[PDB]
Amino acid sequence: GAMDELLRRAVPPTPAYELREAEGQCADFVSFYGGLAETAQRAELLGRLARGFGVDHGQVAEQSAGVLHLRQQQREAAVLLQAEDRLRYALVPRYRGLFHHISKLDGGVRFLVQLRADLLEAQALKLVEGPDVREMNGVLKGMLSEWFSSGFLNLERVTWHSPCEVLQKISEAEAVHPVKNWMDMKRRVGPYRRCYFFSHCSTPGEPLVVLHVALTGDISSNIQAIVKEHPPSETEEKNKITAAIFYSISLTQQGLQGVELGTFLIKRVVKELQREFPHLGVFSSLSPIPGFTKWLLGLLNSQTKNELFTDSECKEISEITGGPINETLKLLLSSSEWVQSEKLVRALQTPLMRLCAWYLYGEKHRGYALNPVANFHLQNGAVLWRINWMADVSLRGITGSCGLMANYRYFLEETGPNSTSYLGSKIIKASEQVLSLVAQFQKNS
Amino acid sequence: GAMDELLRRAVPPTPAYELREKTPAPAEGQCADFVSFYGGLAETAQRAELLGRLARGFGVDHGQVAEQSAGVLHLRQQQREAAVLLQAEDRLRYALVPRYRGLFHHISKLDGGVRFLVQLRADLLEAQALKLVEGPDVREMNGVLKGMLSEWFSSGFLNLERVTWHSPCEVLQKISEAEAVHPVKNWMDMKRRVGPYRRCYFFSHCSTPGEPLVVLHVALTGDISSNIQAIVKEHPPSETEEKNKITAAIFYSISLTQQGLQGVELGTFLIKRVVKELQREFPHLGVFSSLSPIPGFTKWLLGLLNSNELFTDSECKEISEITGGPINETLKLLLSSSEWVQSEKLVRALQTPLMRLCAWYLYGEKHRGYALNPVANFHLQNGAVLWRINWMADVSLRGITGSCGLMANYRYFLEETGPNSTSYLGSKIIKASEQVLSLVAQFQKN
Amino acid sequence: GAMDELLRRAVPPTPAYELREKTPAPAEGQCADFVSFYGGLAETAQRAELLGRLARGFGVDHGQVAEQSAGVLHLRQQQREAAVLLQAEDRLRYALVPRYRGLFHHISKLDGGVRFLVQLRADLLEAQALKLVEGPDVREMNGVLKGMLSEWFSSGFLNLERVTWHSPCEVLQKISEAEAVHPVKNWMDMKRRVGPYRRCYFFSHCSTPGEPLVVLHVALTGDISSNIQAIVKEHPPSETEEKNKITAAIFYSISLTQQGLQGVELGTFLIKRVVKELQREFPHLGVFSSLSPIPGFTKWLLGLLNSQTKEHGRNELFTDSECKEISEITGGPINETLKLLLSSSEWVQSEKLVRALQTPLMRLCAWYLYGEKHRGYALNPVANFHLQNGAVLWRINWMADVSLRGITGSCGLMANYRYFLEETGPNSTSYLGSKIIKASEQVLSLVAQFQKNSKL
Amino acid sequence: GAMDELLRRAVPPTPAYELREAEGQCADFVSFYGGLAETAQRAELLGRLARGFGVDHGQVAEQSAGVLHLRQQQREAAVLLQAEDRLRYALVPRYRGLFHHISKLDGGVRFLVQLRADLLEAQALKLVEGPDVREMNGVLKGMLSEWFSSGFLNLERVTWHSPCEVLQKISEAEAVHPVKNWMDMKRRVGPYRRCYFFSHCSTPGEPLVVLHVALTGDISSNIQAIVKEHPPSETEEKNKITAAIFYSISLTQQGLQGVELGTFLIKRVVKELQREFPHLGVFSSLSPIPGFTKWLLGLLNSELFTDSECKEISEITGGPINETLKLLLSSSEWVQSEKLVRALQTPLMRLCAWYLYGEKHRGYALNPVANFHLQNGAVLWRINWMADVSLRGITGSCGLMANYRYFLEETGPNSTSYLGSKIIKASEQVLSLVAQFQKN
Ligand SMILES: CC(C)(COP(=O)(O)OP(=O)(O)O)[C@@H](O)C(=O)NCCC(N)=O
Ligand SMILES: CC(C)(COP(=O)(O)OP(=O)(O)O)[C@@H](O)C(=O)NCCC(N)=O
Repeated sequence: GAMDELLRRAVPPTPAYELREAEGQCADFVSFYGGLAETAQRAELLGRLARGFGVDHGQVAEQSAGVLHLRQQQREAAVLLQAEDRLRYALVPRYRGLFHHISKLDGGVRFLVQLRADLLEAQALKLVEGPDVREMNGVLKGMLSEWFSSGFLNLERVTWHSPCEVLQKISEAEAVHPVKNWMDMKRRVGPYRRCYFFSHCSTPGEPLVVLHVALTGDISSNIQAIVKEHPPSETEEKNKITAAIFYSISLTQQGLQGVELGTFLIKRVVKELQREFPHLGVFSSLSPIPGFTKWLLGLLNSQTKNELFTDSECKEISEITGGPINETLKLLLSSSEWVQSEKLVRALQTPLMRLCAWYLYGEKHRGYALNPVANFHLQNGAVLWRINWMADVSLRGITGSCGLMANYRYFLEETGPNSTSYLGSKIIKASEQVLSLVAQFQKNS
Repeated sequence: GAMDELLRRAVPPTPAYELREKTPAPAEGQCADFVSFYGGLAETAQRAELLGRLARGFGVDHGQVAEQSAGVLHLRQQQREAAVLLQAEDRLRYALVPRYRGLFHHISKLDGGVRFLVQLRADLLEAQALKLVEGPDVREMNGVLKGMLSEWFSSGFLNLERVTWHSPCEVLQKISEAEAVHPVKNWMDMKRRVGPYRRCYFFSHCSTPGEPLVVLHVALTGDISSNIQAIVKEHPPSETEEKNKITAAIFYSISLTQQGLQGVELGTFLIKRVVKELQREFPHLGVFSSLSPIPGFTKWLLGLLNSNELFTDSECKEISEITGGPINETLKLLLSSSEWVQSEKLVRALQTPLMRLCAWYLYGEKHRGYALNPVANFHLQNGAVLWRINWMADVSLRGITGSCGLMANYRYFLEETGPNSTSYLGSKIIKASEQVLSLVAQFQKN
Repeated sequence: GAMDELLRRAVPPTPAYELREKTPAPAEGQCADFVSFYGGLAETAQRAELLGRLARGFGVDHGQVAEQSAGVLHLRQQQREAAVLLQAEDRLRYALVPRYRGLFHHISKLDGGVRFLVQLRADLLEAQALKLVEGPDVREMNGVLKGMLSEWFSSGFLNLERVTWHSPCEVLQKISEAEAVHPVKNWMDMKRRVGPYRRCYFFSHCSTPGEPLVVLHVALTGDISSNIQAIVKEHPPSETEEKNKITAAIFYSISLTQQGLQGVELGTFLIKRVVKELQREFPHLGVFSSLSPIPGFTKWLLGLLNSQTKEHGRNELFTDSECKEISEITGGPINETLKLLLSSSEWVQSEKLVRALQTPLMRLCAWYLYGEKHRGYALNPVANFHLQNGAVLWRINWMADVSLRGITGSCGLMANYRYFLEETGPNSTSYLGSKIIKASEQVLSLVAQFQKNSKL
Repeated sequence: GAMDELLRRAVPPTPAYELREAEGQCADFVSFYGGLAETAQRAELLGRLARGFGVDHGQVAEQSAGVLHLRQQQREAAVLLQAEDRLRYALVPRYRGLFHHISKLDGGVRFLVQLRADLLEAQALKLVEGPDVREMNGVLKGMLSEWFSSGFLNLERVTWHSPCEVLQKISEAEAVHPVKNWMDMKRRVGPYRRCYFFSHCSTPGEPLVVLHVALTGDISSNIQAIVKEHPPSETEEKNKITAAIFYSISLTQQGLQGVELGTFLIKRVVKELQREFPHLGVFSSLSPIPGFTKWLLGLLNSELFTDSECKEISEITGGPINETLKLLLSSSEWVQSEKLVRALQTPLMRLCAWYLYGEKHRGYALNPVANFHLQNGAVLWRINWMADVSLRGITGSCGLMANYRYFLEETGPNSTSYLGSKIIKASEQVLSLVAQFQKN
């Protein structure tokens, strides 16, 4: 009814072609979109926009034919090149014109970053579907990747000398591990810790992406050991800083996904630590495995009459849970109770670790590694270096991935080709420990 | 010879399509090599040839395009799902993006890249203006670079810095040097231009703050100014600005500092941003206009004075009675001399027709239907009204020569700037004052 | 004991007189040695003895004084030229400046000197308040140090820094720690105190900017506030300060950070400077007052509730009708009754009792501020401070502070010291020179009520 | 009529004694003093204030007697000490009360710094005389030395990145050598040059005292060599910076004289240069000799010249010695007559050596610039012939510039010896010229 009437007067028409080289129309769109409360409403609006205001498939098809018409006679660089530009133009979707103008308005880029986050949330919630939303997504992503391309991001460091607004924002959008009080946030940014972020050169002190670093002795195999420490406060001694551990890495603005913000922050933070500590050569993460429990629980099925446990392993389990294997585990593995029963913990060490190794290494989504965190560190050329048993005993941790945390190591002089091998050939570089667990798993499935 | 070699190992290769949203690792290295090399090239002619080599060899892949075009066509003959058609359309759109965009994009991320890219554009515009590189390929490459530079130098990427006497000397020296409309006389003068009743601003890129890109000088006044000398040659009583006696704001000088950014931006945001900026200090300030020169006027007159009507018989009889000679040999001489101004008798008689002639030159004379005069175009683009033509407005040697001492008033009406811009850009329409329209109507006689 | 030694090689020697306006070279070294040593002394009693040693041995040269006095006298017997008389007078004036002034002056120039000297004063005041150092010499030395410190902490030597949420955490932690009137509850609270409708300022020495000396908290309001809880326990709608709804400015906390600077300054500039500062942002803002506590009140009441008992149940502080009432509420005598429940902070629970205790307590408090004196200068320190600055003892507030701290210290009473921008100068003179207090009709009324029925 | 009427209602009376521990009266004084245009008017006002509002010589005499009355019976530390404080009080002049209060008002200390400069100028111009102005001077000086002691001054460095307001102020109150254009001021603060100043910690970027430094190869013997150079601009190479030469040292605020602002600027500037250039151990000034011409001319009234020297002079000037030289030595013409220059080399240099070394004002060294560097423990190290050819230079000190050297490990005792014992440390070159002069 309404919704459509706005779209038609807000989205400018596609200029003929010539006159391609609507200011007071944009404010009409932003004003309206802001006026909608429910996400469901923003979904229908973005959905209808994406549908009715894409390319003109007719003209695209016409200009395409016009290019082939010209390659049969091969005439001048000049006239062939215009036939190509006419096609390039027909391919420019109609909503791109709307975004392009909005961006050149006041609260412009801020609004578009926001809008995309609204679209990303509606996509994952299955409120918007089809291929017209997937296109609009990429268009916004492309536009955002040019305004937020590394060269325009300042690397800022967080300390206790930083503004309170910054510490609050860093703890608030902290999308990994909660902080318990101010008493703690002082420790988190204090000695033996590094908290770096990225801000746009336009808007400083406004964090886009946030990274947390633990300056340590060896590669950490536990998160509680970092979060719940009382780092001496005997000012950093360089002698005992041998490993840089990445423990929290989160986006503050969901609108900026797939813009490689994360990747560059790690890259830039390394060159920083390298400058400060010239005798530091061990760079690794202590990352979670989100979706592992959901994968395992899901797999505890069924009519694929899928064996994930040896004879010896199954008998031991059931003589600790009072019933069959599949129904008992399905119940308690989603309720975090199983941890206080130490017989069931020691029992579940070897198989879980082995299935976990497989979950990261063997399981694929388009051949890239289902686990999005795994894809992230591997894209960057990291090595799936070590799997750590009961490394995260916290509620989200236990029910999220049965307490399992993974170590993704960064070997500086081999990140570049590891990125290529991973992206080009779909290869995962894994340590002898991980390959052994994958080897164990190969004995049964 | 070797120029060719660098290009083939420096211009990053077009990635697969699936790996299109992900930067490959060697991109950082490959770019620095290009920057290193282009930097190493001293004489421009080499830079010009290399740019030619780039536009030719590293544009759109013509084979992949024709293929994907048949792709989209072969699918529309068998009405396939939108799911499929969009996919085939997208690969064609990606296949249409030229290879040099990757080079430019990957150079932007570098330690001094955006600066470098600006300097590169400057060379490409020079290489063209010196017929050193002709061709649609260089033309294609120019437009792609401009577009990229347009997003990196858009309002929201620029700071509005103010110059005062509290500003460092380094800064004042930069503004004096980059001064393009009316050169600064002495230091005692520079102090006046940033003092009481005068505001001086510049826009800097957020990434390189302090390095100016555009200098705007503003005169705070009681009316719409009509004489340039009346601004620069005024020493006020130094008494801190009487806020009450400020009716309007006049823009008397606008300088683009970097030739690399020629008409990438729009212009409006240079103005309307300085306006809000001023308004904060002077809430009740509501009148805004420029006091612009008319470069290209005197030349356009002399160019035409080769035959034509232009003057009345009564004016023809008069000029000659003042001078002593014919008219079409007379005017020709004293106009292309800057000496005619000395005879007040002559200054007065020349007034009516020159004003009339000028009024046509701005409003009637077009270049692809977009106003022949560059200054006019600029203000017209932004939505300014061709408000008033001024007689003996600039009596400096530079003014008399370039535009027979005439200066136009481009008046910005905060409220009507949007529609006025549309009218001018879309429909090629000029909003002009009654004072201007009157003179055009007078010209329309002969 | 080796204390003596350091003093004789650390306190710079009095220069000639001709070389009086020129610093000698070893002065820098000699001072650093004194700072080094005094710093090295851990237990206070040592610092107290060393200060005693200094005041005694390094004051005025009593020999040189008596000599120059005879000098000025021996010349006035023979009416010599002004040229000569002034010269002899000046040497006597110089001969009267004690030796420890040179020490203090030469320490001031040092890398951390003024800070050090403040801390030194704090010790000298402590050493006196603990009868650790008695005598006119320490009294002389105290007065000389105060005077020196008065010129270094004089408005024009202080910065006015503002605390907001953009300020560093280091700064917010310093303000939380140095909080002296109403302790800050939690961090979510600290954000509120420097947020919309609240201003937080401090004065720092120009030389050490960022190191605060005095924290002023301000509540931007629609009227003159009367309840402390109504300030701190308010969460506004966060909507950027509606400029229009701000009638007045209230000072709810004032904290002196360094005990070394106790009453060297005046106070006037602390207020009036924050005032001009505020006024710039809110031109049409014209009402100013503090919402101060009354520390030392409840104790003063209980103190009298002992020595000021009387015959057949009644006493000097209450009426018979009030005496009959309180006891009817409680169940017991009165002068044993009040004594107990007042020194408990539990009386507040009975609304019956809260109401009856009102009229007399307000009356008693009004005397305590306006009638009760200490060397004729108002017994209450907070009162003195605001009175000094030229503030009017504007209004006494009932159940103003219902916190456990408030009820204990001053039975939930809080006074309003109102600053009238215009009359601050005369009001200050009146208070300082003539020991006069400008008070509201609301206050004067209550004093007159106290006078009608209390010989004390 | 007025003047006196104001003073009486503005200057508060001296409180009895007890009540010693008038805010709206001060503004009445500052408002009025500002209202006066002529310096001549400010002189009469400061003169009358100084006269009628000093000490009460009566009470001073009375309290003095009361101290001697107490030492005949020697009673308690307590009661003797009060008799001393009562005397200390009577000695406090009445105008000190006015200044003390003014200082605690807004544009306070700024106003007092200004007022003293008005008094210093009126004193030197002989508008105000007597001993009551000399006392008021010292009072103001004492009050100023406590608000301006080293501890409260920030050391600021001037470069081309500095505000225009700063460069202008540095060139404007440049009280030694004029700068010709902006083109020059860039060079003056540019490479191989150091321009440092002092600002109060209250008012930053507001210069009180200004010092100029030339980063050089050896101790400079000419000012034109520094002022009129074109320092390479090939950014500083540390290898060729062996000597730090102080060439301009001037006060911007005349109100702050004798407050040792100068000394502490050098002391602090040294510790800075020492930090930046650890291989730098040669510190010296290239200072003028103001008042030398005036001394010499004065002395030609009416033998400072040997037989051989007099005959040579007169056979170059057309008349007697005293009247001829008196005329041309004050007109800077004598420089373009090279016969008269070479003639006047040896005697001038010798008389000049004496002027700095031998001539004394209270035994300290008449030349105030000489007293300055010597107070600091500097050595009168070298006299330089025709080192300042500029107009002020020639007519000021017949082109003579002197080198005051700073030997770092012996400045401390040289300061003591100079101040305590009135000794001047001079190099063998200077002692030789003094020796030459001793034959006269
Ligand atoms: C880094 C995160 C926040 C997203 O980064 P993003 O900027 O979207 O990466 P990219 O896809 O843009 O390259 C996320 O995907 C992730 O990997 N989070 C946890 C990683 C960890 N804790 O080690
Ligand atoms: C430095 C001058 C300007 C006065 O300084 P001042 O602040 O009075 O020194 P002080 O007596 O306060 O220590 C002056 O006495 C002087 O020495 N001038 C020239 C010195 C030089 N050019 O090297």
